[PDB]
Amino acid sequence: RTVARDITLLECVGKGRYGEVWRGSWQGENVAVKIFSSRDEKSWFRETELYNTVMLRHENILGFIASDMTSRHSSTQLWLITHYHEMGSLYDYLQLTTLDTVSCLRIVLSIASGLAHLHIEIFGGKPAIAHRDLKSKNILVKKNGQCCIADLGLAVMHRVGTKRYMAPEVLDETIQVDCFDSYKRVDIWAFGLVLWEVARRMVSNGIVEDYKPPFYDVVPNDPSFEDMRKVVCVDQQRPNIPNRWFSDPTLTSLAKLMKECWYQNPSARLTALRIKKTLTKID
Ligand SMILES: COc1cc(-c2cncc(-c3ccc(C4CCN(C)CC4)cc3)c2C)cc(OC)c1OC
Ligand SMILES: COc1cc(-c2cncc(-c3ccc(C4CCN(C)CC4)cc3)c2C)cc(OC)c1OC
Ligand SMILES: COc1cc(-c2cncc(-c3ccc(C4CCN(C)CC4)cc3)c2C)cc(OC)c1OC
Repeated sequence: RTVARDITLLECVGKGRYGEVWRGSWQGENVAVKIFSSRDEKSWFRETELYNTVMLRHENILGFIASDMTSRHSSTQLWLITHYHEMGSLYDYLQLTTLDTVSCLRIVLSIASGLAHLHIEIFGGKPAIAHRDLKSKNILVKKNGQCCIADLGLAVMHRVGTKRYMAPEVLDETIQVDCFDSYKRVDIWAFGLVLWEVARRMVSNGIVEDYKPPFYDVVPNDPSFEDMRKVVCVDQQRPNIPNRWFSDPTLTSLAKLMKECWYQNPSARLTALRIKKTLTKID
């Protein structure tokens, strides 16, 4: 039989230290192709090892298609091929868009749903998985208004995370590294930051905040590990909740939720399943 492997690369939709992401075509359908830098080969190996262990399938997890290694004259080429989401990243989308109550809740509940799916061990099933680099650039927006979580290159089953989103126990190096629940609690911290980024863009009473990344007001661009440790660990700062949120029942509830993802004590933080339940009871 014919195995039509050929993917056509059409347009570059992202370039970084990781490598590049392209919109490609396979058999008349868009696919996303991540081409890894030599610098980041371990991320390809880790995501490939995870998908060889468990074929995750969930509407809020970026859909796997293929992992390809191709021998070149003097190098190895590494591609990850996934579903393509033409609306792009949540980071991209929030710059560009304000939200209403329904669209804000649908975004955050879809992220919580993908995250709880990663975190839960299913017997018969899947191992429990922590993401370890959750952020708005690692979330894609789908046409149906839900999101999906991308990039399992740092994931752990039972490179460091983006410093802006690191939990206090990562920055102060107290994290219990032999305890898998520690990694779930680091993802919950990061989720709370994402929830804050999104909520800012939800309109209430004709008011909205401009898009800003977490801690925009207290650290530089490309903040150092020390910059983040001083804010998060030493001073114990948390993102600002604007007064205008307290006139809106949805934003009032989301402010409480994000506070319960940001406790200094990792074991006090809400679980992804508890976050889901709370979000289903808002509005
Ligand atoms: C090698 O590389 C790539 C291959 C493909 C691809 C193209 N046509 C057909 C296939 C196919 C799938 C599944 C079977 C099954 C059929 C049932 N039987 C009991 C076991 C075997 C056979 C063939 C594939 C996998 C796409 C790629 O990119 C999207 C590839 O490159 C990454
Ligand atoms: C990698 O990705 C894609 C692959 C394909 C594709 C191409 N040829 C053959 C297959 C296939 C056929 C049959 C079996 C099964 C069915 C019965 N079972 C009991 C055992 C064997 C598995 C696989 C597929 C899935 C299509 C895709 O899109 C339409 C793909 O996505 C881009
Ligand atoms: C985060 O991580 C990964 C993401 C993706 C991915 C999947 N669908 C779509 C995209 C995308 C498409 C289009 C735009 C822009 C371009 C045009 N316009 C200016 C606005 C929209 C942005 C982004 C991406 C980047 C794939 C990945 O792997 C294959 C990723 O790595 C795991």
